Amino acid sequence: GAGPEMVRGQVFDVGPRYTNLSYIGEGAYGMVCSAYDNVNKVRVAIKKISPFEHQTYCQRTLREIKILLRFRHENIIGINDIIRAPTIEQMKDVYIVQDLMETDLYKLLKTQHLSNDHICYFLYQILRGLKYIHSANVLHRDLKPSNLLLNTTCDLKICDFGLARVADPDHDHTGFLTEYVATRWYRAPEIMLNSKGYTKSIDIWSVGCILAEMLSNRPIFPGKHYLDQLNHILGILGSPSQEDLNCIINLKARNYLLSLPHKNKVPWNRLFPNADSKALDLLDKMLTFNPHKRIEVEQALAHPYLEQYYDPSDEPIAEAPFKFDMELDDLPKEKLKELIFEETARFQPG
Ligand SMILES: C=CCn1nc(N)c2cc(-c3c(-c4ccccc4)nn4ccccc34)nnc21
Repeated sequence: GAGPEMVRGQVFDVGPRYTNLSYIGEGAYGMVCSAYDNVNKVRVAIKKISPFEHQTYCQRTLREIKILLRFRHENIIGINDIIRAPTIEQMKDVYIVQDLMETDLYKLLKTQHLSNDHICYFLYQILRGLKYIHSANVLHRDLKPSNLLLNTTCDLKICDFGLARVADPDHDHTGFLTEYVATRWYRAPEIMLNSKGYTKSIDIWSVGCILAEMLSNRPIFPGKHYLDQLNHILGILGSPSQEDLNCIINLKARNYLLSLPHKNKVPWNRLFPNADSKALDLLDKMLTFNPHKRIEVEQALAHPYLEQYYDPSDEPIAEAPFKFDMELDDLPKEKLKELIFEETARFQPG
C-alpha cells in the first residue's frame, strides 16, 4: 500500500491518505511539503514537526495547535487534520495538515504590483482576522507578510501562532534591552525598549508595517536590525515627544531616546507620491511610536479607507476567549508533550 516517504533525507510518513509529496520549506526542525488529500478531493500543505527534545520547541507547537484548534475564522488558517501516533510513547512527531493556499504576501510584495483595490482588500482581511484574535484575548506577536497566506481568489489568512499568547498588560514592562529570539523587523519599537510585547498594540504596529510595505511594493525593513533599525524608524516618524516619553517609565530606555539627535517627521505623503490619502491617514494612526496613542482594531476597521468593506455584523468575535497560566515557559518538556497529545486527540478515530 503506502509507507514512510522520503523528501530530502527526513521521514515524511503521512500516507496513504496523503500522497504525491513536494518539499516546500526548510524550517530547520520543521519541514513543510505539499500533498494531496485522497479522502477529500483537495490539495494540501502539511508540516512535520519533531519537538519533544527541547522545551522551547514544545512551547511553539502547543501554542500553534491549541490556539488554531480553538479558533474558527475565515481570515485565520484552519487545521484540517493532525497525524500523530496513537499513544504518547510512540509519538515522536506531529504532522499538521491545512488547505494548500497559493502564496504569501511577502512573495507578492517582491514579485507583483499591488493596486489600490488589492491593498484595501488585504488590509481589511488582515484586520478582520486580527479583530477576532484580539477579541479572544490573544496577541499574535509575529505578524509579517510571510505569515499571511493567500489563495488564487485573493482570500487572505493569518497562519503562524508559534509566538502567540494571552495579552496580559499588567506585566508588559521588562527593562531595557533584554533580547527575545524572533528574527525580524516588524516588531514594535517598545519591545526593544521597555516591553515584552504583552499588549494588543504590538499587532497593530506590525499590521501598519505591512500596510506600508504594501504601499511601496517592497520590504521596508531589509537590513540593519535592533537599534540601527529603531533610529531609521525615528528618522521617518520623527523623534518621540516628551508626552510620549512619559509612557516610558524606565530610566535606561528613557535616557537612550534622549541620547538621539532631533529627527524631523517625514510625512508619508511625501514618501508615497501616488497613494490614497485615506490610506495614509490609517497608516499614520497605525504606525505611531507611543503604543498607547496607537489605534485599535475596531477603529482601524471603521476607518474611511475600508469604508467599502466595513460591516460589524460580518466580523465575528471569538466565542471562546481565554486566559491560561502556562505562559512564559516554566513547564517541563514532558508535560508539554502530554498536553500536546490531548490537544491532538480529536483527530484520531473516536
Ligand atoms: C502559501 C503557499 C503554499 N502553502 N499553503 C499553506 N497553507 C502553507 C503554509 C505554510 C506555513 C506553515 C504550516 C504548514 C502546514 C501545517 C501547519 C503550518 N507554518 N508556517 C509558519 C511560518 C510561515 C509559513 C508557514 N507554508 N506554505 C504553504
